[PDB]
Amino acid sequence: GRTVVVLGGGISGLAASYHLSRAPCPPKVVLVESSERLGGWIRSVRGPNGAIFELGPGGIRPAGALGARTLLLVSELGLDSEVLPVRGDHPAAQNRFLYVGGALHALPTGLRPSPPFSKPLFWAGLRELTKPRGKEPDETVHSFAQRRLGPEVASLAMDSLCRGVFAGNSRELSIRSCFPSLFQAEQTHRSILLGLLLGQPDSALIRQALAERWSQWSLRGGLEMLPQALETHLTSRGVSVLRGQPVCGLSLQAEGRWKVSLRDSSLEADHVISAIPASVLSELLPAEAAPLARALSAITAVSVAVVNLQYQGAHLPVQGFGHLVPSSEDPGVLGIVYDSVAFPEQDGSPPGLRVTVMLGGSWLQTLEASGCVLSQELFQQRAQEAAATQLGLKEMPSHCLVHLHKNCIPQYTLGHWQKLESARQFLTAHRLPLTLAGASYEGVAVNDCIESGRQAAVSVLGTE
Ligand SMILES: Cc1cc2nc3c(=O)[nH]c(=O)nc-3n(C[C@H](O)[C@H](O)[C@H](O)COP(=O)(O)OP(=O)(O)OC[C@H]3O[C@@H](n4cnc5c(N)ncnc54)[C@H](O)[C@@H]3O)c2cc1C
Ligand SMILES: O=C(O)c1cc(Oc2ccc(C(F)(F)F)cc2Cl)ccc1[N+](=O)[O-]
Repeated sequence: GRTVVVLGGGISGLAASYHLSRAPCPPKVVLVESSERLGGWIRSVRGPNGAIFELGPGGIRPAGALGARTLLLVSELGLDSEVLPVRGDHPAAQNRFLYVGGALHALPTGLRPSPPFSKPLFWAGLRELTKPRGKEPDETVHSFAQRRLGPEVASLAMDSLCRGVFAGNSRELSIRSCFPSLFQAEQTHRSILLGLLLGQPDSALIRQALAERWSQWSLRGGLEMLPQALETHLTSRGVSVLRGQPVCGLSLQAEGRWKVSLRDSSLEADHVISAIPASVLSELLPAEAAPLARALSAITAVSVAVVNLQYQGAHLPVQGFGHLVPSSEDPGVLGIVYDSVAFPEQDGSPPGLRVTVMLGGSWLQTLEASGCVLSQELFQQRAQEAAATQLGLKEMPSHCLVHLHKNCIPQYTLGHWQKLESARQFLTAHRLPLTLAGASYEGVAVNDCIESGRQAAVSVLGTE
């Protein structure tokens, strides 16, 4: 007798529906997805020769309690046979690079001046402990990193790191919202290094991932198998999924029920879990909820072009996960991922070398805001020049895939904590049967989006 609608069929929406429907005494769950497919940015292409090309995340890092919570989900979905781990005894696990000064340079692990840093990194760690503590509520990743680590580390490492995780600009991103652990470390223990030196579910898959030290894992038919398995389960349990059915409007009525408004249809939800972009939810809210909508509309997302390239009979200069490209090296190219190093099983046959070029940054930000045309060709040449320049691959790619993802990665810029705090004070102040979830709020990683989903699910079952 209690209906919960879930908006968005991304991984957050999917996870929420999954936990809701698995409760001992489950409400009626309806999943509402605006596109033809579930899975949101998690999407995979099974090319001609049998190779997988990832269009979003290519694999997932299992480390952390969240890492472990996702491997459990995977066990529960009986996907174990299908898992492709990358084990601690491989280069794809023990090697991330930087393209700096026309060369790839290896980032250290824990073991002498390493290019492109002039001095040993031991020295920055030093002044790190002795350094004061920022007294502001928030701070940009650049400001933070620069202050505690020095100009070199900030301009190269943190700059790249923000690009690799958020496809974003570290002079924009909040250190509080982007690296909450680094931020609490510093705040709590007056020092990043200390807070780290001053510090989990279980199952067979996890024990194995702990033992073999998996640095990441993916699925054999591609990551999309995850949302695929999830959807199969929802549908089994009799959860109701509506594709190609965008939500147009939300509004409350009597008895405090929600009227979800479809194109030419409607649903009454007792509760609503929003797992769609915050900027979208914003446009769906009744003027009753202006101050919340203002908060939501303040959360924006960058775009990303993904270009997959496959080269027949080519080889890389190095073996690693991939490399990052600092903004000072290239505004448009964020990094390249060597998918074959990690997942040779997905190379097809005849097997071919696969890399994935991530395009974005200010290059693409300004093109979006221009009269210019965002052609496939434009992204193709960029990607190819990058592989040719940065990887010495001057062969024509035997295969090529180009995808522009508009507004796909939420940017947690300065003041983000406040936006969240405001949305959350409005919601509770007025006791709205609405829960928030997904990448717009408390993390963009798939691991985060899932926990995001589970927490919204749990909190919704708490209410009844
Ligand atoms: C190329 C790239 C690489 C990435 N790599 C990694 C990585 O490897 N590791 C990692 O952890 N994370 C990675 N991510 C980030 C991560 O994939 C995303 O943050 C996460 O998948 C987003 O999930 P979500 O459910 O929060 O949002 P989304 O996946 O965007 O889902 C939201 C859904 O809501 C739907 N929707 C919108 N409006 C409506 C409406 N009105 N009615 C009904 N439905 C609606 C949309 O169609 C969409 O499907 C990557 C992202 C990108 C794109
Ligand atoms: O660490 C990374 O996240 C890393 C990401 C790379 O590719 C991306 C994947 C995803 C995104 C995303 F999701 F932010 F768009 C950006 C980039 Cl550059 C390439 C290399 C690395 N790395 O550590 O060597």
